[PDB]
Order: sequence, then C-alpha cells, then structure tokens
Amino acid sequence: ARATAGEVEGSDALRMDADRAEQCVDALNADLANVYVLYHQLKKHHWNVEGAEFRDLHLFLGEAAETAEEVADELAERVQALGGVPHASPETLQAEASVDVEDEDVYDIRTSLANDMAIYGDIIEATREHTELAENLGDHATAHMLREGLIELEDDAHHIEHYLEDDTLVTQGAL
Amino acid sequence: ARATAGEVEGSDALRMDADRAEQCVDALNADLANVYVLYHQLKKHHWNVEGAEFRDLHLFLGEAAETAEEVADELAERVQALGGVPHASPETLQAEASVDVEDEDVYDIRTSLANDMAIYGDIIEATREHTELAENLGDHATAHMLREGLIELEDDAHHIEHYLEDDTLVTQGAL
Amino acid sequence: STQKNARATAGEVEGSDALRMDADRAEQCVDALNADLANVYVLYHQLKKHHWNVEGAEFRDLHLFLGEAAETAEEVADELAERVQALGGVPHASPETLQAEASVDVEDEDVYDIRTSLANDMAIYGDIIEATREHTELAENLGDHATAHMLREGLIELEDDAHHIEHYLEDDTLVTQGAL
Amino acid sequence: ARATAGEVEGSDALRMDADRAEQCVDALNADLANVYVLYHQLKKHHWNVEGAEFRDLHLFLGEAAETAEEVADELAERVQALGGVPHASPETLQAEASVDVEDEDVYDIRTSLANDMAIYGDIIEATREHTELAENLGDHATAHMLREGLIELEDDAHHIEHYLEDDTLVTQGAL
Amino acid sequence: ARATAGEVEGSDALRMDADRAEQCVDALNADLANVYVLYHQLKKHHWNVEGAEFRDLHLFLGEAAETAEEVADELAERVQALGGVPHASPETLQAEASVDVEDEDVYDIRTSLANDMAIYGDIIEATREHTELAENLGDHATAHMLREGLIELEDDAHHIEHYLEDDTLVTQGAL
Amino acid sequence: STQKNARATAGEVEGSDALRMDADRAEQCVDALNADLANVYVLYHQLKKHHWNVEGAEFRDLHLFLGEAAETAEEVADELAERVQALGGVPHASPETLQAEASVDVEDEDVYDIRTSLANDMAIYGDIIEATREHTELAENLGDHATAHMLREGLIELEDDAHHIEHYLEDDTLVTQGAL
Amino acid sequence: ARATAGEVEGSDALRMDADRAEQCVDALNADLANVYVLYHQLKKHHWNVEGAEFRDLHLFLGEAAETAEEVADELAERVQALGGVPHASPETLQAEASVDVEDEDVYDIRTSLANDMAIYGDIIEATREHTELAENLGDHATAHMLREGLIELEDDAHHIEHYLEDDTLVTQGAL
Amino acid sequence: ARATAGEVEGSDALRMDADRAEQCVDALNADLANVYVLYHQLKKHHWNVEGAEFRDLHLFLGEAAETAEEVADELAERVQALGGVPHASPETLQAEASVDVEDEDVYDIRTSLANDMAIYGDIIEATREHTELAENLGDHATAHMLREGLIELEDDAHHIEHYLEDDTLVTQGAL
Amino acid sequence: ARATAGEVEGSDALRMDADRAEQCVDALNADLANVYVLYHQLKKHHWNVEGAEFRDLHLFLGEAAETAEEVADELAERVQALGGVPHASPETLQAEASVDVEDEDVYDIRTSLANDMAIYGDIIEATREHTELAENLGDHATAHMLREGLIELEDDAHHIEHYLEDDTLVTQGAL
Amino acid sequence: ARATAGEVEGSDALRMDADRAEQCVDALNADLANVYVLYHQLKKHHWNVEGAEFRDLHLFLGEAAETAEEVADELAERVQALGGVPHASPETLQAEASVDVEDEDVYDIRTSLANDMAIYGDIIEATREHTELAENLGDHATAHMLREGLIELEDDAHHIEHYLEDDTLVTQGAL
Amino acid sequence: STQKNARATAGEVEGSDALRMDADRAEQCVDALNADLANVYVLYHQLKKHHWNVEGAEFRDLHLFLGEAAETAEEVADELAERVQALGGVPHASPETLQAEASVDVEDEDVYDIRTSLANDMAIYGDIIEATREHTELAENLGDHATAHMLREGLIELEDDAHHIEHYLEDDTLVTQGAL
Ligand SMILES: [Fe+3]
Ligand SMILES: [Fe+3]
Ligand SMILES: [Fe+3]
Ligand SMILES: [Fe+3]
Ligand SMILES: [Fe+3]
Ligand SMILES: [Fe+3]
Ligand SMILES: [Fe+3]
Ligand SMILES: [Fe+3]
Ligand SMILES: [Fe+3]
Ligand SMILES: [Fe+3]
Ligand SMILES: [Fe+3]
Ligand SMILES: [Fe+3]
Ligand SMILES: [Fe+3]
Ligand SMILES: [Fe+3]
Ligand SMILES: [Fe+3]
Ligand SMILES: [Mg+2]
Ligand SMILES: [Mg+2]
Ligand SMILES: [Mg+2]
Ligand SMILES: [Mg+2]
Ligand SMILES: [Mg+2]
Ligand SMILES: [Mg+2]
Ligand SMILES: [Mg+2]
Ligand SMILES: [Mg+2]
Ligand SMILES: [Mg+2]
Ligand SMILES: [Mg+2]
Ligand SMILES: [Mg+2]
Ligand code: NA
Ligand code: NA
Ligand code: NA
Ligand code: NA
Repeated sequence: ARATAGEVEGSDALRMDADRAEQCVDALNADLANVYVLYHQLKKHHWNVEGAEFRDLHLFLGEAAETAEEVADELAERVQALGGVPHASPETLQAEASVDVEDEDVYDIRTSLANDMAIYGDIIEATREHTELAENLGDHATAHMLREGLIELEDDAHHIEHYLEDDTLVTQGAL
Repeated sequence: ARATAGEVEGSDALRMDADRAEQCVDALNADLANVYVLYHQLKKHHWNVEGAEFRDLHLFLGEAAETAEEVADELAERVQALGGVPHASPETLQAEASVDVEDEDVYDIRTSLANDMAIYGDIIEATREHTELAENLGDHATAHMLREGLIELEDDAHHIEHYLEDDTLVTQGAL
Repeated sequence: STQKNARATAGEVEGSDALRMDADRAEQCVDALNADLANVYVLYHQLKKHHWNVEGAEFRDLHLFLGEAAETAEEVADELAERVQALGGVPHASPETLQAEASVDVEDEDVYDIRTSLANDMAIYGDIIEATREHTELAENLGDHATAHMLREGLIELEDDAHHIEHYLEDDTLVTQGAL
Repeated sequence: ARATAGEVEGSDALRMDADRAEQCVDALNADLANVYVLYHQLKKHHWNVEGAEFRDLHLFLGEAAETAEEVADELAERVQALGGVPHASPETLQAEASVDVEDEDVYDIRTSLANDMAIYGDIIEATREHTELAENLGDHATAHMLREGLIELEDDAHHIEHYLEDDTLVTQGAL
Repeated sequence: ARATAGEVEGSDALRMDADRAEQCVDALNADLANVYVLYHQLKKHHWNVEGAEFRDLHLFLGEAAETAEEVADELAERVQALGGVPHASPETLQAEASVDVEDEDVYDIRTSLANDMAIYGDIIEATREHTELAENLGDHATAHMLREGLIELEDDAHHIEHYLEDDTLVTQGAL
Repeated sequence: STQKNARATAGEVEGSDALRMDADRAEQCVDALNADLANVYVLYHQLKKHHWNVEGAEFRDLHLFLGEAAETAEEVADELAERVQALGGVPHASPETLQAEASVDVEDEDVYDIRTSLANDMAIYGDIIEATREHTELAENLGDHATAHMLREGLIELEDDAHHIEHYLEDDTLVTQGAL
Repeated sequence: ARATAGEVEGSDALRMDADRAEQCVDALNADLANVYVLYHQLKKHHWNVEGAEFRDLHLFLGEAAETAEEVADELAERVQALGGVPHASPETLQAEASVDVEDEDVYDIRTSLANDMAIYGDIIEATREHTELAENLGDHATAHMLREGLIELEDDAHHIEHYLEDDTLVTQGAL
Repeated sequence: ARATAGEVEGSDALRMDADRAEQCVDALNADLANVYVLYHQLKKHHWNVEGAEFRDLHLFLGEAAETAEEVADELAERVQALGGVPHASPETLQAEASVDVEDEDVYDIRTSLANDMAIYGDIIEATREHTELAENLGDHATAHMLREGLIELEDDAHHIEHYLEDDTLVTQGAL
Repeated sequence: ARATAGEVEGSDALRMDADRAEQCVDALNADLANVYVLYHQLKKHHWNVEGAEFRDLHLFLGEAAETAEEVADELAERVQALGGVPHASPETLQAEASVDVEDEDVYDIRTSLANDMAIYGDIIEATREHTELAENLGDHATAHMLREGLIELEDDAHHIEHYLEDDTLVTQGAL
Repeated sequence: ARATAGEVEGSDALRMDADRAEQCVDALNADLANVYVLYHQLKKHHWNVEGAEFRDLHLFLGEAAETAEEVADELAERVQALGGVPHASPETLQAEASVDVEDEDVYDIRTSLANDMAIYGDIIEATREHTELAENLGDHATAHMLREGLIELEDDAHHIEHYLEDDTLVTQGAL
Repeated sequence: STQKNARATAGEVEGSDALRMDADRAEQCVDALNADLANVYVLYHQLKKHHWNVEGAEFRDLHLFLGEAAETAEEVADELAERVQALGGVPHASPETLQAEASVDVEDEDVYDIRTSLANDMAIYGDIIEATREHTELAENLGDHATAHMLREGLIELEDDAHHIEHYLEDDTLVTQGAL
C-alpha cells in the first residue's frame, strides 16, 4: 500500500506537522462521511419526490446534492493534502457517518425532508465545532474552507425548513 | 404543384426507395400530427395554468411544448427528406391526429395534465412501434431520431405523472 | 442664488437644453415620474420583504419570483429616477422621502402569510399600473415620446408581474384531499 | 400575523437557539438598515452626479449601490433564517439606521461622496464588531458572511477615499 | 437604374401606399442624414479627445457613435422598406443634413461636446415630430422604431449635458 | 395497504401509466438498471478516491481525468436511478445498499499506487460495460427503446473512460533512461 | 513497431475479443477511408465554389467538411479503441476508399455537388449495414456511434439534394 | 483650434518625429477617405440589395461594411496617434477619396457589386504600397496594422469576385 | 472543367496579375500539401498515442492537428483567391508533399513525435522562404498570413521539442 | 513625493488608525515581496519546464503564477488602502523578500519544483501568522482576504508536493 | 559537462532543431529579446505600482487603464520569455536580474503624483518602443519571421498604451474654473 487508512503524515508543503494534521484530518473525515450520506439521501429524495410541488423540489434537491458533493470533494481533498486518507467506499462512508440514514423505502416528501433537515443540523453543528478546532490549530485554510462550505449547507438547510413551514397559497376553496 | 400531399418519392441522396420510404413516411406523418396537437395543447395549458403551483407548471409546460415542437420539426423534416409531404396546416394536423384534443374551454390543472398524459402515452407507444418499423426497414437514422425524440417525450410524460401523484408538502395545518 | 450650498433643490425642475425640453413641459413629467418612483420603490421594498420571508410548500418558487419582481421594480425605479434627473428635476432619494411621497399602501412590519402578502402586493401593482397608464398619456400629450416609450416598457414588465401574482392567488391547485 | 417584528425564534434547521440567534439578529438588522440607507444614497448620487468625471462616477456608484443591495439581501436573509424579521419598509429602514442621511437637496459631488464615505466608515466599524460577535457566539456562517460583505464595502469605501484625494491629471495650463 | 433617388413606391408587403410612405420616407431620410453626420462627428471626437478625462470620453463617444450608426441603419432600412432610396454617399448625407458640422480643425473637448449636443437636440426634436407624423399616418412600426431610437439618442445627449455641467471632483488644492 | 408508512417499498415495481409500461415489463428493466446503478455508484466512489489520492509525475493530468470520469459515472447513475423511478421502481439509494447490491469489486480503504488503482478501475468499467450491453438488448427486446437508447448513451461514455485507462496503462512513455 | 497495420487485438478494457473486434474494425476502417475522402472533397468544393450562391455554399460545405472530419475522428478512435490501426496517411485513405474521387480539375458547382451526393449515398448505405453488423455483434456503442454519425451525414446529403432541386427564386425577368 | 487640419506633429510617446509621421499620415489619411466611402457604399448596397440571393448578400455586405468601418477607425486613430488630423466630415472624406462613388441612384446587384470590387482593388493596391512605405520608414506598427486591415479587405473583395463568377445552381429547368 | 489543375489566373479583385500570383501559388500549394500530410500524421498520432503521458499528448496532438488544418485551409483559400487550384485529393496532397510520411504501422511516441518534428521543421523553413517571396512580390497579405501561420506551427514544433527533451519528474525510486 | 515609502497613514474611510494599519501594512508588504518572487520563479519554471510531463506542468505553473500575481495584487492594494506604500520595483521586491530565490541557471524540473515548494511553505506559514495578526487587530477584511489567498496558495503548494511524490504510471517495461 | 548541475546556463544559447534555427542566428535574437524582456518586466512592475497607488479625480479610470496596461506588458513579457526559451536561451527570470538587465529608468520607492508617474511610464514605453522596432528589423533580417511578427504584435499593443498615456497628459480637460 502507498498509504494506510487511518495514517496521517502531515504535509511538508503545507508546513503542517502530522500532530496538528491528524486533528484536522479526524474532524474532516467525520464530516466527509456525514456529507456523503447527505449527498446520497438528497439524491434519493430528488429521484423520488412526487406531487404538487415536485418539480421545484426535484430541482432544489438536485442542487442541494451537488453542493454536498462539492463540500465532500473539498473535505476529502483537504484530508489528503494534510497527509490523511479520506474515507472512500460507500460502505465505509455510511459506517463512519454518525447521522441517521433512511432505510430503502421511499417516504412522503414531508417525512423525507424532515429526515434531511436532521442530517444538515448535525453536520452544521459539527462544522461549527471543526472550524474552531481548525482556527485553534492555526490551520486557517481549513477553517476558511469549512466556513465556505458551512454557509452553503446552512442555506440548503434553511430552504428545507422553509419548505416545511405551515403556509401555502392553497385554499380549501381551491381544493 | 411541386409535390402532392400523400405522395412519397423516396430519396436518391439517402438511397431510400419510395416503397421503403413510404412506410416510414406514413408512420412519421401520423406521429407529426399527434405531436403538433400535443404542442398546441401544452401551449394552451401553459397559457392558462393558474393557482399555487402555476409558475413552475407554466415553465414546465412551456418547455414541454418546445420539446414537442422540436420533435415535430424533426419528424416533418424527415418526412420531407424521405420524399414525402409533411402534414402542414393546423386543420390538417388535427384531422390526421389520432389523439384526443380538448375543446376550447379551460379545465382545472389536474384535468388538463391528465389529458396531456394520455396524449403522451399514445405518442410514446406509437413511437416505440415506429422505431421498430424503421429498424426493420433498415432505416437506422430514422430509428435513431425516433429514439432521441422518445426519450424526451417520456421524460415529460413522467414529469406529468409526478405532478399528479398523491403527495404534497401541504398540510391541513398550513390550510 | 450663486451662494446656495445645494447644487439643486428638491422640487425644482430646470428642464434640459440637451433634450430640448423646457421647464414647463419637464415639470409636468417630473411630477408624474417622481410619484411613480416613490410607489415603485415602496413596491420594491415590499417585494423584497416577501421574497425574504416567504415560507411553505411553494416557497422556493415564490422566493425566486419575488426576487425577480423586486429586481424589475428596482430597474423601473432606476429608469424613472434617471429620467427625472435628465428632465432637470430631483428624484426622490431617501427611504423616508420615498415612502412619504408614495400613495400606495405599505404593510406594517409584521410578516403575514403568503396569500395576504401577495394580495397586498397586487394592490400596489394595480395602483402603479393605473397611474403609469395615465402618465404615458400625459407624456405622449406633452410630446415627450421618450418618456412615454419608457413608461410603456416599464408598464409591460410590471403588468407581467402583477398578472403572475393574480395567478398565484387563483383557486386551483394540483393538491388533492387525497394527497393531504 | 405569521411573525411579529422584533420576535426571534431561532432555527431548528440551523441548530441555533433563539438566545444566540436574537444577538446576531439584532446586529444584522442594524446593519441591514444602515446598508439600505447606504444603497439609497449611493443611488441618489449615481442618479445626480454631473461634471467632468461624471460617467466614471455614475458607473462606480451604480456598482457600489449594487454591492450594498446584495449585502442588504444577504443580511436580511440571514436574519430571517435565524428566526427574526428583517426591517423591510423604507421608513422602517431609515428609522432604524444610525448613519446620517442627506436631505433631499442635491449637493456637489465632493460633498456627496464625503457623506457616503462617512456612512461606509460607520458600517465598516459596526461590521467588524459584529463579525466578532458572531464568531463568539459560534455562528461561523454569519461571521463568514459578514466578512465577505465587509471586504466589498471596504473596497468601495477605499474607492471613494481615492476619488477625494488631492491629485489630478488636470493642470492650470489645461484650464 | 433599378431605383431612382427621391422616388418612393410604398410597399405591397407592408400595405403602405406610396402617398403614405413618401411622407414617412422624407422625414426618415432627413433624419438619416443628420444621424450620419452625427455619427461622423462623434467618431471625430472619439478619435481626437485628449486630456484628463479622455479615456472615459473616448469610450463614451465610441459608443455614442455606434448607437448613432445603428439608428442610421434602422432609418435607412425603413426608408428602403417603404420603397424609398436612403441617402447613401457621404457628400449626399452631409448635403441633406440640416445640422451644423464642424470644419476639419480639432477643437477642445468642451467645444466639441457642445457642438454634438446641439446636433443631438435638433435630431431629438425632429424625431419627436416624426414619430407623431408616423402615428398619424397609421405607420405604427415606424413610430415605434423612431421612439426606440429616440430614447437612445436622448440618453447620449443627456450624458453630454452632464459632462458639461459645472461640477468636478477637482479642487484648487489638487492643482 | 392504505395505512403503510412508506409511499413505496424497496423492491416493488409499479410500472408507469404515463409511459404505458406495465409492471411486468418494467420490473425486468428495473432489475437490470438497479444492478447497474449500484455498480456505477461504486465506480463513482472509487474514481473519486483515485482522483483524491493520485500522486506522482502524472498526477495532475490523472486528477483531472478521474474527476471527469467520476462526474460521468455520477451522471450515468443519475439517469439510471431516474429511469428506475420512472418505471415505478425504487432506486437503490444509501451507500451501504449501493455497495451491497454491487457485483463489482471494491478496493479496501488503503491507498495503492496509481497503476494498481487504475487497473482496479478498469476491471469495474469492464464489468459494467458487459452488463450494460446485455441490458440494452434486454430493453430493446422488451420494446423499451428509451431505456435502450439511454443505456447506449451511457455506454459510449463509460467505454471512452475505460479506454483512456487502458491507454494510461500501456507500455509506452516519453521518458528515457537518459532523462532519469 | 508498436502495432502493425491490419492487426486487431481487441480490448481488455472494453471486453471485446479480437474476433468480434476485427469484424467492426474492418467495417469502421472502410468507412474511415470513405469519410476522409469525403472530407477532402468537401474542402475542395468549399475552397472553390463560385457564383451567385457561393457564400452560402462555402459555409454549408465548410460545415459539412467539419462534420465529416468529426465522423472520421470518431471512426478512427473507435478502430483504435478496438485494438486496430486506423488508416492514417492520405495515400492510404484514398487507396482504401471505395467511393469515387474527382480528379484535380475543378468542376462547376452542380457537378461538384452531384459528385459529393454520390459519395454520401455510398457512405450512408455502408453505415446502415455497419450499424446492423455492430448491433448483431453486440457492440452497442459502435452501433450507437455509427447512428449518430449517420444522421449528420444524411442531413448533409439531403441538403445537397435540395441545393440541386429544380426550383429557384430567380425568374427570366430578373435575368 | 487645438489642432489644424493638415498639420502633423509626430508623437513623443511613440518616438515618431514629425517628418517620419507626416509621411505615414498622408498615406493613412488617403486610405481613410477611401475606406469610408467604401463603408458608405457597402451600407448602401446592404440597404438596397433585392432578389433571389438578397438575404445572404445583405448579411455579407453588412459584415463587409462593419469590416470597413473597423479598418477606418484604426486608420484614423493611427493618424491621430502620429500627431495628425484624420479626415472627419463626410464631405471631407468623399473629397479626399480617390475612388469612384456611385451616384444616388440604385443599381442592380451585379453593377453595385462591380462598383465595390473596383473600390476594394484601389484600396488594396494603395495599402500594399503603404505597408512598404511604413516599413521603410521603420514604422512597424503601422505596417502591421495595415497588413491586418489588408487581409480582411482582400477577403471581402474576393468574396465579391466569387459572387460575380459565372456559376450558379440554377438551371433553365428550374426557371 | 471550370478550372484546370496547375493553372493560375491571378485575380482582378486583388489586383494580382497571373505572373505574380503563379509564383505565390506554387509556393502556397507546396506548403498546403506538406501541411495536410502533417495534419494527417498528427491525427494518427493523436489516435494512437498510449502510455503514461498519453492524455495530455492526445490533447496536444488534437490541437496541433486543428492548427495544421486551419493553416491548410488558409493556404488553400489563398491559392484559390489568387486564381490557382489548391491541391485537393488525399493522394494528390501526399504526392505533392516533400516531407516524409510514416508508413501505416504505429511507432512508439518518441519516434512518432520525432517524425512530426522533422515535418514541422521542413514546413517552418519553407514558410520562412515563402514569406520573403511574398513580400518581394509585394503580396503583403500573403506574407502576413504566412507569418501568422508560422508562429502557430513554430509553437507546436517547439512543444514537440520539449516533450522530447531529457528531463522528467520520474525517478528510479518512483519506478 | 505624494507619499514616502515606509510611511503608513491609515485610512479615514476604513476607520483604521495608522497604529493598527502600520502593523498590517508591515505584514502584508513582507508577504507581497515573497509572493512576487514566487510569481517570478513560477514564471521561470513555466517558461523552461521540459520533458515528458512538460505541457501539463507548463500549464499548471502558468496558473500558479497567475494565482500568485493575483494574491500580490490583493496584498498591495490592501497595503495601499491602509495608507501604506506597497513594494513596487523588482529589485525592491526581491530585496524585501525573505524566501530564497534560484540563481539564473535553469535546473531540472524536480529541483525547480522543490525550490518552489520551499517558497510556498514559507509564505504559507507567514500568511497563517498574519491572518491571526489581522484578526487580533480587528482587521477582519484583511484577515478574510489573507485566508482567501491562503487556500489558493496551499492548493498549488499541495499540487507541487503531489508532482514530486514517488509514484508514476511508468514502468521499466515501458522504458 | 555531463556532470553540470544546471540543465542550462544563463547566457547560453543553443538554438533549436525543431525550429531549424542555428545557435548563431538564435543568439542574436535572444540577445535582443532578453533585453526587451527585462525592460518590459520593469514596465509591468511600475504600471502595477501606478495602478495600486493612483488617487484623485480620475483615479478609477486610471486604475483600470493601468491595470490593463500592466496585463498587456505581462503578456508581452511572457511571449518574449517563451521565445527566448524556444530559441534555446535562458530568459532573465528573477526580479533582481530583470531590473539589472533593464536599460529603462525606474522610479524609486516613493509615490509621486499621477502626472509625474505617467510621464515616467511614458519614457519607459518610448524606450521599449524604439528598441522593439530595431529588434523587429533584426529578426526579419535574420529571416526569423516568427520573432518579427511576434515583436510587431507586441509593439502595436505597447504603442496603444503609450499613446493613451500621452493623451492622459494632454492639456485639455472638461473642468472649468467655474466648476472649481
Ligand atoms: Fe475534486
Ligand atoms: Fe469566499
Ligand atoms: Fe426545422
Ligand atoms: Fe444522442
Ligand atoms: Fe442607473
Ligand atoms: Fe435574496
Ligand atoms: Fe442593416
Ligand atoms: Fe423595446
Ligand atoms: Fe437528477
Ligand atoms: Fe480525436
Ligand atoms: Fe475607435
Ligand atoms: Fe475555409
Ligand atoms: Fe494578428
Ligand atoms: Fe489590481
Ligand atoms: Fe506563458
Ligand atoms: Mg498526498
Ligand atoms: Mg427531400
Ligand atoms: Mg442634471
Ligand atoms: Mg423563516
Ligand atoms: Mg423595399
Ligand atoms: Mg414515481
Ligand atoms: Mg490502444
Ligand atoms: Mg478566386
Ligand atoms: Mg491611498
Ligand atoms: Mg528548451
Ligand atoms: Mg493626441
Ligand atoms: Na402547492
Ligand atoms: Na477630471
Ligand atoms: Na440564385
Ligand atoms: Na510521465
């Protein structure tokens, strides 16, 4: 093997010793696994959403899935740049994730979105914590990247909350 | 008259004898007619859709109509390329169509979409039969084209199906 | 007069020598455009409000529609303002002035449900629409065909938004009691 | 009313309790009101600027007005995402703003720009303070957004300072 | 000669009898001539502008000339569409123009702009009279076009006015 | 049945009335597409891995090629998934499900050298390629020409990537012992 | 030599045995030779077309040439992917082609176009046969590609048929 | 006056002495006058072309006009850069031109095109002489520019030659 | 035959007598032939390149071939514009070429590139001689064009040189 | 002089007193000098890289040089905005830089990249330190900008590390 | 010789076999292009300086013009450098080398007013312009028509910037004592 899962060597290019790096690496790898389960669940919901608002939600979820994937890509890359090994296989991702994932049945849109919302909220809190860890290790590139992904993820989370709110243009008359 | 409605001459350029071509042309012309009535009814629905979801439907139906118009264009041009006369006038198109077309009143969006879905379905089934007919005549360009049209029509028909499905973000509480 | 601090005084209209529009003529258009500006900026700020706050099953579609309507209102305000200034007047500028010179009704600061908010917007659109039609006659009748043309270009976009809101509020939906 | 001006409910999506949220909300809402008076005053100046440098300044002010508006939009959105109500009507914005606003007369360009400069400087200082408040509440998405808007606003502020500086290509000979 | 300078045949396609058309054509042709001399003098000023503001003026005047050329093109094409002969040669255009044109010397930028403003003004006033003439002839396409030209010409003329106004960022201190 | 929590149960296939595809027919395609989906998502995740980790004298070129191959795999997965759903089935969704339903071989979590990694990728591509060809016959033979066409459009892109890897692994290079 | 002309190794990556691969390669290489003479002769007519329609023809033949080049490239790449050696040198291409090629003299546009039409017809019938061959060999990617090439070629061939048809706007009167 | 027609001051910035500069300026200004009559006459034929090829010609002449305008602009700017005064008014341009210009009547497309071809030929021979002149004066930027103008003009002139060649798709039969 | 291979008529439009033109045409036609064989061999190499660097070479050689094709197009069109007959058929192009062309076998990448470099070099040297020939004939458009082609050919030839140079990131350790 | 090298006046626009500013100014100016030596050395390497991977590295280095230049531009601008004078001349930049720069000889690619890597690592560490200095002075715009440049610079640094790693597709068999 | 650490030594010129340019010929162009490179990079760095520092009533227009002139200088430097390298020489690289090999005058580190700064820039442009004209003759006379063409393409852009500065410095303005 060139590198072993779980090892972190730091980077001589980035002047980050393996001590410091391993702390960011652990945080990032946890985040990577959560965000890729997120990705996969947003894709599920995007594939299956049906009903009166489905096209708008299909588009929003497809976008949300794209932003998770990009976040995952930046996490994994940064793990690798810091001398670590990002979690790669799908069973590894889901094993290492802490967030809850739906079973294989398809649920109605309100249920599915409320499940997503819970994943986002967990990722959001973790990411906040990890940006502080990064800044306190003086890894400002990591901290900045994490915040750049945070703000995207909060925006999608906030979208889902709004989708779920108790207002609508529909009236009992229109029914 | 440079050509007469109903005649088919084949094409020298495309090495398609008139016997061979006539058989494709009848299938393509029947598809054209149904596709243009589909285009006219999607346009109607696009113009008139109202209510809580109307803007997203207005956009979808606008797009679906453009996709129908393009399929119609490709069908008509292939008719012409194969030495036939594509059906051209609106009254001809409706008369040669086999699909049902709404009267001039405006129905609520569900009914309107359900009417569109049935047109798609007829078109989808016929196109499938016509791609086989084209392949068996060795007309692999026609088949290919038919299949590229089909996959866009099936995508739109399936979107309509989802819009009609029995799910929603709406709750009695939001009402 | 040569000693005033201000380069121009609110409410004055000087016409333009570049545009060959005398102050008399210009003042009449300026009075119309300034009133429209004010209503249009209050329109903008309320559409923003509704863009920011909209929630529920259609929110995202509405967020985007209202953010685009807000941008169109802003652009209409910009054109009106610039035309005031070109005609030698002073476009109403500060938010307090814009709101005070507006004749349309503004929501208080609370957030209402989406139907109520849209209906309030619809009312504002209606008012502006009627006034602009009057104002385009006024301009054509003064021979100020640029102002007229411009007012009409803004009118068609406002009418389009107004119409979209009327449709959003119509009594149809894909939703069924079964899906509930 | 769905929500009342002045209430802050936090967000369950963003895992931000109403305590924490209300502190960011107050800061952001103050900033929103200042930045929208800024917007409106930059539009004034853009509409009215005249003279030898007017086209360049018209363009710069129009841009500056666009960047303020975008900043306002991000502030207000974030207020709403955190469960607050962004200040919306124009008389509310101006009432809640702390910055000074010109009366309705049009002043010469040097005076107008110097007025703008003073608004920017106040917003800049406030924003610095608020980014620290955000980071100290662990609201890193807010802090990052505020800094992203800060850097835009400093750049326009710095532009105005340069416009006002005592150099020119003009000579008494050219006069 | 396929057509003779001065003749007007109307158009069958546009259902415009030659009496009706001739009246539009004379107004449009007189506008064309003035617009092309405007185009030539904006080009001149664009080529020669010098001094502290010259680059921004060079760009503005380049654009103003393109806007004039396009108005000229639309005028000339409408002449032709209505069965007339648009004035074509440079010596014809200048001879048929009513506006004043500088001699071949180069004047300072103020004088040059003031000369352009007077040309615009003449063009603006005539166009206004011509749009009414078009409307009253029922030629609503011509009127419409005239009004779309006018609003671009008025925008440029007003820009010139502002460049000439008595304000500046310049102070005696900066000198 | 009316009281199930789930709107659809994994493994069920309902066909589509919009697409005029009965459940019998649809189930056969759904079984093929679902198996392809799973292998394609494992393909994607391993290409990502290799994109992330590739090092050495050609890394940057490989990083970009593998990130683009990964995107193509993702898009193929998206189309397959969506087609499953359109045909009234339930696309395999969770990463654990995708990996469990995949027949292709996955690397363990260690990182290997670039030749080994590419060779492993090549194997996965080969498997998917063979299966897709079978699946396109299956669809054409069921008369589901949309599915067939789609499978072929995805096939040509996969084959292209597969081929690029075969070339990357060929025994030529500009490098000489002299340059070493 | 790394590979020998005529040899066909199949591909491990595409799971295509040399026996199956040789059969596609032989078809694809004949197509390639014909398509590349086609390309060179459309270039020629693109270079040389003169007369009353030339500019339009020059554009269409340039485009048709570029379509032929792109079909060639695909063909050649597919030969190579399948473990074969695409015909490469110009003398090889012309020797392996079955179509007729004009001598080096330049003919009038009608004759030149008729010549191309014949080349297109030959390629088109060959390609239909080859897409059956590929499909029957289970090589769907090759069949698909050939069909995508085919439709673009038939389109160009049909455009030539139309250029050559006995209609025109020109009248004896205009002459 | 800031500058006087006919005077040539050279440029300090370009290190071009007035003697050297005058010699380029005189060539460049003659070219400018010819190029601008050229422009006005292509506009004319663009406006007026009718008949069976008109739309294609209208487009090509519009483009050729715009190429001429761009060559003019370059020429004029170079005169000015070199301390000269580019000819500006339409009457000046036509007076300083050496080419022939049609009277105000409209001729048939062949005659009109033949007329333009003559203007192009004159400009083209003059420009070749001028690019030698510039080069021999060590003015390489002027020579380079003139050549870049030259190739675009020769291209257009050649396109006219082709439009006028004795070939066509039309046959007696189609008539 | 509308024209005969080998003849050169000059051009009236471009004021180039046939004596003058013939001399350019022979040089340009010889260049065309070599450029098209270069294009065919770059295409070959692009199709067949394999190994560690192959994708970046595949792209480079694809581009180099497009640059050759465009130079070929410009050469052939200039031949035609000057009243000559550009060499057109593949067997003619190879027969009129002076450069060496590989046989149909596939060689390793070094050998293949070295073969391309030698072709470039021949083309580069000839083009240099031809630009002088063009200038001395006063054909400054031809010269200019030749020089714009040359600088793109020299760029590609130099890229090949660098690919062949004796450096690498590869170490015996990485092996 | 308008300003003297080494003076820092702060900004009244940005509300940054000269105390605070001078601390950011010193840090930024040091960074500016390092990053511009970086720029210049990446350009060297980009100009000279040769061998089997040269085109890919040429492109990567050209990009890396562009990102350094942009970083330098943002640093220098921010120095000026804070009332300082950015180091401008090339001998000033290199004098003030602390990083090591190669002599004028060209070294092999591994050596050159390893030299670059060392510069990046020094800049990276310095930038981390300076972002903290900025945040601690409450200069959040500076801190954010520095981090935005940090993340770009780490990414290029990490690229170089990967280029230098001990893997390759090359085999002794391919040699 | 086989044991030198350096792959190429500054000041050497090897010509190119790809470009069929012998070392004798190449050395003459390389000497010209290297001197131009140096002046052009000092030009770039001073334009940057003036871009960064410009203040006053026209600053924004000047900032943008000088940032664009700086980019054009950089691109010209890039082409010259690359041509040196293609001809088998070693382009001057480090900032200290560039400044030392430059013949043009550089400002000290203080910041001057905009007229002074532009005038200094103008001088540098003038020098480069004259030298490039010589160098384009030199190249054409060596038969290196690529280098000549390239030098001329760079010349026209430099002349254009130089000319813009001359205009910026001309004695006209819209400003009047009345507006003061
Ligand atoms: Fe990535
Ligand atoms: Fe950012
Ligand atoms: Fe069509
Ligand atoms: Fe396709
Ligand atoms: Fe505006
Ligand atoms: Fe918004
Ligand atoms: Fe036109
Ligand atoms: Fe309009
Ligand atoms: Fe999708
Ligand atoms: Fe290719
Ligand atoms: Fe110009
Ligand atoms: Fe061509
Ligand atoms: Fe060029
Ligand atoms: Fe900058
Ligand atoms: Fe470069
Ligand atoms: Mg690594
Ligand atoms: Mg036909
Ligand atoms: Mg004014
Ligand atoms: Mg909310
Ligand atoms: Mg007409
Ligand atoms: Mg479904
Ligand atoms: Mg191979
Ligand atoms: Mg010719
Ligand atoms: Mg400053
Ligand atoms: Mg070299
Ligand atoms: Mg001057
Ligand atoms: Na709804
Ligand atoms: Na000024
Ligand atoms: Na014709
Ligand atoms: Na390599």
